[PDB]
Amino acid sequence: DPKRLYCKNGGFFLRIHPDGRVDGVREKSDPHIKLQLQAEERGVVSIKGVSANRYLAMKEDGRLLASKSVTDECFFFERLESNNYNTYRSRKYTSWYVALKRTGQYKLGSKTGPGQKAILFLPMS
Repeated sequence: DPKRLYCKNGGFFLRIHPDGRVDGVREKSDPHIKLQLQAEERGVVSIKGVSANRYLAMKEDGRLLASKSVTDECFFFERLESNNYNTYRSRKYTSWYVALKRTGQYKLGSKTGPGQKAILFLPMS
């Protein structure tokens, strides 16, 4: 089924716009927060925005944006942490994580790290 990824840092839902922008929103009815998390290899997933029809990707400078095609920058290690929230770490840039600030804007991948509340998400139906 699709899922919404709820971030612990503020209570936002990750949102993928049709033009490629990524941000967060608290509205549970927004259509742009319904995502498809597919398994690629074990422990590795790609994240697609259903309406937008685009794939979340992290770039070499930490930016988050969603592309129409699937490239190496679109896969993330999915881990269930001991506190039962999930984290999504880039497979290409292995120290960076998907994350949202408490203002609803995304947090650059270079400023992220374990221990932060910005990288923790809870996938919901």
